[PDB]
Amino acid sequence: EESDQLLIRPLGAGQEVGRSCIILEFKGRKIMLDCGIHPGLEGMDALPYIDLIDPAEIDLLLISHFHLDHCGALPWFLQKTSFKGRTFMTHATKAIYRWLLSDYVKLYTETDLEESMDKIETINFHEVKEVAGIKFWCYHAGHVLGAAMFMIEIAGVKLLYTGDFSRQEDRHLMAAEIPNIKPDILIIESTYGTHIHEKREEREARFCNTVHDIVNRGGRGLIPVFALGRAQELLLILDEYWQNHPELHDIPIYYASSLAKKCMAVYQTYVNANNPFVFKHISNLKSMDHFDDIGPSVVMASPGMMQSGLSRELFESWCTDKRNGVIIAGYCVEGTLAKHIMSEPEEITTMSGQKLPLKMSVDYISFSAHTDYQQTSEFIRALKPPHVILVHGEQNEMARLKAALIREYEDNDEVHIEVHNPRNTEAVTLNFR
Ligand SMILES: [Zn+2]
Ligand SMILES: [Zn+2]
Ligand SMILES: [Zn+2]
Ligand SMILES: [Zn+2]
Repeated sequence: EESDQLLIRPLGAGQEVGRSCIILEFKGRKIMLDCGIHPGLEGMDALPYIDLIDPAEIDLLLISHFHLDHCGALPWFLQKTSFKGRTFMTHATKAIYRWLLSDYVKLYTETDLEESMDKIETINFHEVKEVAGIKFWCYHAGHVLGAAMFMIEIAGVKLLYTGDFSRQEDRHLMAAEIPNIKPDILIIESTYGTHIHEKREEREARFCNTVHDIVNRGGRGLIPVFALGRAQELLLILDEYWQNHPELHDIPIYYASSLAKKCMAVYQTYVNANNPFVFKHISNLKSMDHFDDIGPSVVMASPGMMQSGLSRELFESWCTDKRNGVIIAGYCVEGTLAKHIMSEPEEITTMSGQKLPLKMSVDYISFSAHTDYQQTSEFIRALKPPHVILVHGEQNEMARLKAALIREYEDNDEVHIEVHNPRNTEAVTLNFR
């Protein structure tokens, strides 16, 4: 009566948000889940601790979605490394992939990015694929277009990895599915910890009212967002709000990003995963040089964290006027300017090194689309995994989620469950007969 030991260990996103990269080890098989970069770090430190292993022993690599913290390091791993296994991702994911990293570059060069394309295989949702002795398939994760939750089976043992997911339907995205096939192990995100913020209807109303308030008092409203993802949802909301308020029809809304033309084009190519994306009050803006910053307006510009680029340029030219305002709609990662601002600093530092007073208003209305405790608990209750591994949340939020889940099952339902809280590099060991 033998027993096989399964090993799970994060090289990134272990007790943190950023650079997701988790290694699975079972019966001679080695799997890597995601391969992104930490938005709050730079250089080689923004990468996961891949040095703890050698890329030549990794049979399979699965990427959940196109966000940089999940695939930002892929080109590097596929070119400048000794990796020779197979890599898979959703069709939409790969599509939106080539157009996201490029905008990010302007680690790896646009050449390294192209040399990657051919090393990445695609997979449809609900379709079994097999590599080495590994069977895998994916379910819709909600969150962003093409996002997936990968189920993996090896020797009868099943593990579901959620990547980032949302159980609440968007204005254009479907809610994550709850698989009927029960996993032995669940690796799940913990971004929001146990925090349960306003409902969608409330968040949208507050978002519109804040934007309205800013332009009404004569200010410019800045909304940092990466080219594709949540930005598309915000645009639908704004265009619709403007349509219902003609007094705003003379106030321009701009969608600014490099190649924003293909961003919408390629994005609509996958309507499968009236055309609302035919905006009547929004226009594309290529860069600061094509912008006549004349009067009040609203500008949605990347990068989402204002670490640099246009959103940062705009913020720097607008932060000293009380009439202006910025709305942060995404999860703020440590080390990020967007995160810092929300501290109410008296002044900020220009990329040049200048010091400017922060007078423009700063509002945080989250549209990052991650599950919350209620969704996560319901998710876990339906799947009933004996083992749960948390992997994409700040230390304290993750700790709170873990204690809440343990309390819910051990104390309340008086049922046995095991929740793991691995730090980067820390391994989790499980034995299957
Ligand atoms: Zn994400
Ligand atoms: Zn993420
Ligand atoms: Zn009105
Ligand atoms: Zn127990």
